[PDB]
Amino acid sequence: LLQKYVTWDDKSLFINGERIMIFSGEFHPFRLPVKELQLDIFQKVKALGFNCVSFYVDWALVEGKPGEYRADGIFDLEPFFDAASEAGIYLLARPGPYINAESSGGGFPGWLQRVNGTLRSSDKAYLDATDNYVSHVAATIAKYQITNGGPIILYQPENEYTSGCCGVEFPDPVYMQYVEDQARNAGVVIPLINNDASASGNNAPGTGKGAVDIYGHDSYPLGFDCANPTVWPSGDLPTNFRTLHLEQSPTTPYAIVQFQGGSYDPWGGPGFAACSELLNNEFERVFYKNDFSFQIAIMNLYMIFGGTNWGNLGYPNGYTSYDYGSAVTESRNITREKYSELKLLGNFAKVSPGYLTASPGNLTTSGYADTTDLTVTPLLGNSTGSFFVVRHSDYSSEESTSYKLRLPTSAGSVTIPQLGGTLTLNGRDSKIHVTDYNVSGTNIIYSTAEVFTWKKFADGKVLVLYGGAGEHHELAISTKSNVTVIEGSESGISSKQTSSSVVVGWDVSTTRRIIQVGDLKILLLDRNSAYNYWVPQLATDGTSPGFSTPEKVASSIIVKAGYLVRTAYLKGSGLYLTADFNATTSVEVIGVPSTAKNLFINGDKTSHTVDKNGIWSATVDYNAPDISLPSLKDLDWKYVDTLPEIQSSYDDSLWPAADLKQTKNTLRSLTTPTSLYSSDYGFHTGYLLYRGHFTATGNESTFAIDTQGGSAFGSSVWLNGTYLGSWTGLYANSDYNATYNLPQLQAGKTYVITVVIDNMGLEENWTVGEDLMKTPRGILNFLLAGRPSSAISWKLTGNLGGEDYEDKVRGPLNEGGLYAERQGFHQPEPPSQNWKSSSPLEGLSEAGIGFYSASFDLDLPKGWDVPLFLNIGNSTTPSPYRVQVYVNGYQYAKYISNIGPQTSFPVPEGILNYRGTNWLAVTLWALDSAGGKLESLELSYTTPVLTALGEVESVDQPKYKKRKGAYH
Ligand SMILES: *[C@@H]1O[C@H](CO)[C@@H](O[C@@H]2O[C@H](CO)[C@@H](O[C@@H]3O[C@H](CO[C@H]4O[C@H](CO[C@H]5O[C@H](CO)[C@@H](O)[C@H](O)[C@@H]5O[C@H]5O[C@H](CO)[C@@H](O)[C@H](O)[C@@H]5O)[C@@H](O)[C@H](O[C@H]5O[C@H](CO)[C@@H](O)[C@H](O)[C@@H]5O)[C@@H]4O)[C@@H](O)[C@H](O[C@H]4O[C@H](CO)[C@@H](O)[C@H](O)[C@@H]4O[C@H]4O[C@H](CO)[C@@H](O)[C@H](O)[C@@H]4O[C@H]4O[C@H](CO)[C@@H](O)[C@H](O)[C@@H]4O)[C@@H]3O)[C@H](O)[C@H]2NC(C)=O)[C@H](O)[C@H]1NC(C)=O
Ligand SMILES: *[C@@H]1O[C@H](CO)[C@@H](O[C@@H]2O[C@H](CO)[C@@H](O[C@@H]3O[C@H](CO[C@H]4O[C@H](CO)[C@@H](O)[C@H](O[C@H]5O[C@H](CO)[C@@H](O)[C@H](O)[C@@H]5O)[C@@H]4O)[C@@H](O)[C@H](O[C@H]4O[C@H](CO)[C@@H](O)[C@H](O)[C@@H]4O[C@H]4O[C@H](CO)[C@@H](O)[C@H](O)[C@@H]4O[C@H]4O[C@H](CO)[C@@H](O)[C@H](O)[C@@H]4O)[C@@H]3O)[C@H](O)[C@H]2NC(C)=O)[C@H](O)[C@H]1NC(C)=O
Ligand SMILES: *[C@@H]1O[C@H](CO)[C@@H](O[C@@H]2O[C@H](CO)[C@@H](O[C@@H]3O[C@H](CO)[C@@H](O)[C@H](O[C@H]4O[C@H](CO)[C@@H](O)[C@H](O)[C@@H]4O[C@H]4O[C@H](CO)[C@@H](O)[C@H](O)[C@@H]4O[C@H]4O[C@H](CO)[C@@H](O)[C@H](O)[C@@H]4O)[C@@H]3O)[C@H](O)[C@H]2NC(C)=O)[C@H](O)[C@H]1NC(C)=O
Ligand SMILES: OC[C@H]1O[C@@H](O[C@@H]2[C@H](O)[C@@H](O)[C@H](O[C@H]3[C@H](O)[C@@H](O)[C@@H](O)O[C@@H]3CO)O[C@@H]2CO)[C@H](O)[C@@H](O)[C@H]1O
Ligand SMILES: *[C@@H]1O[C@H](CO)[C@@H](O)[C@H](O)[C@H]1NC(C)=O
Ligand SMILES: *[C@@H]1O[C@H](CO)[C@@H](O)[C@H](O)[C@H]1NC(C)=O
Ligand SMILES: *[C@@H]1O[C@H](CO)[C@@H](O)[C@H](O)[C@H]1NC(C)=O
Ligand SMILES: *[C@@H]1O[C@H](CO)[C@@H](O)[C@H](O)[C@H]1NC(C)=O
Ligand SMILES: *[C@@H]1O[C@H](CO)[C@@H](O)[C@H](O)[C@H]1NC(C)=O
Ligand SMILES: *[C@@H]1O[C@H](CO)[C@@H](O)[C@H](O)[C@H]1NC(C)=O
Repeated sequence: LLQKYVTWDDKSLFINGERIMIFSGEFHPFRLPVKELQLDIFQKVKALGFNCVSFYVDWALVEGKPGEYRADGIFDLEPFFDAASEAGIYLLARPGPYINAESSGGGFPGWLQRVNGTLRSSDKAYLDATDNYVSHVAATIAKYQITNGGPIILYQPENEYTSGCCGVEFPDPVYMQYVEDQARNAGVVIPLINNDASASGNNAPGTGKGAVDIYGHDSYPLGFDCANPTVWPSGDLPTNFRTLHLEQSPTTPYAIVQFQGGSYDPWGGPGFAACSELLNNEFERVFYKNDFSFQIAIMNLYMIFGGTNWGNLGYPNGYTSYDYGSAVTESRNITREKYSELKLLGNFAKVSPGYLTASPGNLTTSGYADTTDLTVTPLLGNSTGSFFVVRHSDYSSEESTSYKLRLPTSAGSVTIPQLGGTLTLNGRDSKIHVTDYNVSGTNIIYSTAEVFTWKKFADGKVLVLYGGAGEHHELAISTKSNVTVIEGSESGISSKQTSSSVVVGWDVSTTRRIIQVGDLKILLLDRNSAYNYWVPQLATDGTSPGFSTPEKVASSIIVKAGYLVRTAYLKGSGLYLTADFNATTSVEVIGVPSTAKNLFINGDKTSHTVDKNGIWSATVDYNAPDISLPSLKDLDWKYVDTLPEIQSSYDDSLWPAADLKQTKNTLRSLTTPTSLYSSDYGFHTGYLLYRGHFTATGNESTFAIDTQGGSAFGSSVWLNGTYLGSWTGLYANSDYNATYNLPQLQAGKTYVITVVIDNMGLEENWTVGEDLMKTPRGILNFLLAGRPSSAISWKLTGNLGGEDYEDKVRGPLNEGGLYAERQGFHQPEPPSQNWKSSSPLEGLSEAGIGFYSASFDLDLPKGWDVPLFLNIGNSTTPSPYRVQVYVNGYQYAKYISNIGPQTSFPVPEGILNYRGTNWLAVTLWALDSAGGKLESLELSYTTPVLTALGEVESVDQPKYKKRKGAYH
């Protein structure tokens, strides 16, 4: 419509007039705020065979103060976009304004709790509130569209606009049309795509006002039961997605904008390791090939890399880690087998244009395979090839199943295997068998083994096939030439030549075989060996791979290596590879250009040999250096009391008064004389402190109080210095009604009730009209028994300044309301020389909150990517306590001893300074009259990786500076 660079038809997108299958991964820049590591992820995604990344922008992080848009430094989208371009990865931009995303407010800033109108509706107050954010974020996106030479090809307005309640005329076409117009008015001309939470047809082309350009929906078919990772429940495998697609949006390519790539894990859950097991390689091969059986043309995996909910950006139900059990782990490693398996499918899609021009049929339990225990879904082409997706009919089956195929080809129907034996499907696996597969003019009549990749080089053609262990396979090629085995044993390889073809049968082996048929070389691999192959694009003009255009795909090389191959480029007589290694690694290059004489790996000339088939070989030795990490318990820990409020000398006269007679919160009307909702006073994040002043009569007995912080929150209450008690918290409770006995009080004396409340984050707003994001935080109800409720005059604080937030570098969410946070002591070089010496391992002897500070040095070597972890012990059932850890001012750990499950906290290079000084600030809150302490506190690492990554620059780490506006 509005530009010629990205168009579509009923089958696929076109980019500059060429069909492409968009295979994408979800990656959120605000969860990895280090620009060099963003590039690392993009390159790891490109190495899967993927061509796109989908991202959210978090409004809450970039407009913490209403009217002040700030997407600078660590929140700057421009280096993220340049890193996508450099990696050769297109982008799907999803700026919301509502994003959900397991984030605080679902993206909405806390100040939306004061908006007089329904969130995500036509109400003018809501739409006005979004205008400054969208005109800024969409203008930045506009500048980096493909129409302006950037990477961004598609735009998503809103997020899962799918269910309404409570008087909203859902779906509101005026609402969606306004949201789409905002983006258009900011210069966005690329196609708009939506993400219906289920396949319900909302906003599809043809629905009139508020229709998007391309209809997308989401799917998490296997669910989120991470505690039972081997259980695949009955009927969870979708079978009707093409049927629903033809009914709801037949004119647009079939698109799943969020397909399950992992799972969330709540406070108290089984842990993200368990989620990786549920959504593992078996899940991918069965569920993702099933999506291929519907001829999906835009597929985005949520998440490909999850990262971290640092600095309180997460929603209340989640904890610090957002690992998500995804293909790329929270610590950026690609060890999980699901990565290597996904790489096989991504590379298959990258070289198979006939996939998008075929004609999909219904699944069948007969006609293609000779057992009803198997299901085959055909994608049939006239001359462009056909595809046959095979799985067990009972998709959860772990049975080993023998079968024969009867397939249609351009040379007629064929019963496979022709030369004898049977095919095998071992349990939770699925195959894409191919017929009339075009390898640059050479016709593969059929292959039962799956295609990984193929290329045409100057000196011939190469095709790479694989199968699982124990399987027999067969292929046929249209040709007059015979077959010869050119590498590996001739055993288990049977052949037959006809007048117009050669048939070849083979058993899968751990040892590679290479056969040759005319100018085609065919590598015959087992799955586990195929995991070690890579297909980098080969740059001749520079060093960057470029986007996956048909030309740059065709000129790729095949590299057998280990952990990672990032790039390849040719320059003069040098073949340059960039790669990473986690072990001593044999490197083989196939398709070396004729002009190349020398092999360089990561800048360094590397000796190579050339075997009889023209394959260059080399070795990269892995010899890890001594990684020396300091013992955190032995540091020079300085302590300060971070709850001075409970001492009688404390003067709170500069605190904001909690004296508002009316709330601006439309969701929940006041049940106290004044509002004690934190967001009414601009406080949306971290720990909240309330102080209630009263004069005693002498007859007081009890104080009852309803506190609300969200799932797994806690609160503690003191009367002057006297500890009344705590709600220690449960995932099940987002609020709690406590009743405390007071000590005997003195007539006419003044007292202060101090209340500490853990704000776990603001709720999401999934159902339009329910306004759940407005769920307040703080005190809902109180009663000083026998006294009118107006007896207590309340003051409060959250982060210092509230919406006039102090740390513009680290963003509006990072810090909360504790004394030591308000003073800025969590930053590098706090004024701690004369503070008491005490360690968090010594801890507290009564209920309270202590603040601990120490520095340490790292001297880790260059050229090594070393994932570092911060560990808090939990070997025995603990007393109830809560811990935050700030690393160079960035909150990178939130720990609740009694709820869990996280004890291991990754912290990226860039936040940590690998050749320099680092600062740890630790708050320790004992919700127990006997106090508490850490069992252990350790810094650890996992496998160092010899890496091609450039220098990781430290992010801005503003040091401590005295604050004018503090209560002091
Ligand atoms: C450097 O980077 C590298 C990446 O570039 C990285 O390599 C990767 O490492 C990861 C692990 O970190 C690998 O992923 C695991 O792979 C395991 C091995 O299975 C795979 O490989 C075999 C063939 O290879 C083997 O055999 C040779 C010897 O012949 C050895 O050289 C190999 O080391 C390997 O041997 C191991 O496994 C044997 C048993 O299989 C053992 O006898 C032996 O002692 C070794 O432990 C294939 O046959 C496998 O295919 C079969 O199984 C898969 C998966 O189940 C099926 O899908 C397939 O159809 C075949 O049947 C397979 O490819 C896996 O065992 C391991 O599996 C599990 O963990 C994941 C979670 O991570 C789960 O999804 C999965 O369900 C499995 O869960 C079990 O294990 C975990 C504990 O780890 C439990 O939580 C869970 O409860 C469950 O345990 C229970 O069930 C099991 C039943 O059999 C059994 O363990 C117990 O009975 C138990 O009760 C996982 O997938 C990855 O493949 C590597 N990738 C590459 C490219 O190499 C390397 O680590 C990095 N290095 C460093 C130093 O950092
Ligand atoms: C790629 O990225 C991944 C994400 O970043 C990353 O995975 C994370 O890795 C860290 C570090 O390894 C994990 O933290 C550790 O978890 C250990 C417990 O989990 C284990 O328990 C089960 C074993 O049956 C399994 O569930 C689990 O395996 C599963 O998960 C694997 C992924 O990790 C997966 O591959 C498997 O297939 C499977 O699904 C796993 O085995 C935990 O033990 C460990 O804590 C110890 O180590 C810390 C660091 O040194 C110490 O500070 C800490 O105190 C613990 O050490 C002490 O306790 C141990 C108890 O046995 C002893 O072994 C130690 O020697 C030590 O002993 C002292 O203390 C004892 C009391 O505790 C006492 O008894 C002793 O006398 C002594 O005083 C740590 O928490 C994290 O969970 C992973 N995160 C996720 C999301 O998976 C992965 O590693 C990356 N890979 C690479 C190569 O980079
Ligand atoms: C340090 O080590 C200590 C000692 O081991 C660790 O302490 C243990 O920590 C466990 C995790 O917090 C804790 O188990 C939990 O205990 C409560 C008991 O009431 C229970 O609610 C928990 O189970 C639910 O919640 C978790 C998530 O927090 C879910 O993963 C789980 O499936 C359960 O979910 C159900 O309840 C939720 C409400 O909270 C619902 O949202 C959810 O949908 C689901 O609801 C269905 O089932 C309910 C009935 O079960 C029903 O009411 C509802 O209608 C639905 O049908 C979990 O068992 C241990 O008790 C605790 N042990 C000790 C000795 O203290 C500590 O965590 C470790 N610390 C660290 C840092 O790792
Ligand atoms: O990363 C998590 C992922 O969750 C996805 O939603 C999940 C299911 O797809 C969705 O059908 C289900 O819908 C729930 C809703 O989440 C709850 O608010 C509940 O009260 O009402 C609905 C019941 O049908 O929610 C699942 C998550 O638990 C999101 O679509 C996706 O964007 C992610 O957030
Ligand atoms: C193929 O599509 C539908 C799936 O809804 C199936 O029920 C039917 O047998 C086939 N369609 C027709 C028109 O026969
Ligand atoms: C096979 O691919 C070549 C490009 O290498 C193309 O010109 C030819 O038309 C293709 N043939 C078919 C039948 O798709
Ligand atoms: C093809 O190769 C086979 C097995 O190596 C051989 O026996 C046969 O004679 C060859 N075909 C022709 C036509 O020569
Ligand atoms: C309680 O604290 C206040 C000031 O915070 C102080 O003035 C008052 O005297 C204290 N009450 C008692 C009984 O000591
Ligand atoms: C919102 O203000 C409108 C007037 O603009 C008024 O009708 C309504 O009572 C107000 N409600 C709340 C909860 O603020
Ligand atoms: C606390 O009491 C209030 C007011 O009666 C009630 O509505 C709320 O549900 C209670 N909270 C819990 C967690 O039961």
